[PDB]
Amino acid sequence: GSSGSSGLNDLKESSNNRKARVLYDYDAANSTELSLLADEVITVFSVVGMDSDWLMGERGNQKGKVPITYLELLNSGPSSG
Repeated sequence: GSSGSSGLNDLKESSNNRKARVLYDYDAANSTELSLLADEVITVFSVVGMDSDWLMGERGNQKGKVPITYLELLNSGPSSG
């Protein structure tokens, strides 16, 4: 249980997070942590207080701490066309 909670009725997709590809399938030990798979890119973002070796990953309508050592921040810009 406790897999989400509805608040208000508003549609606004305004967020600026980072994206990285997983190098190996990780297994979260606790709730705070999230499970990661191999060859999968998720939304990573740093949160106040959080650690440097851990980012905020969002997968399966869930959020937790993800090990940067397992994530490879894909540093690549778009292709102006």
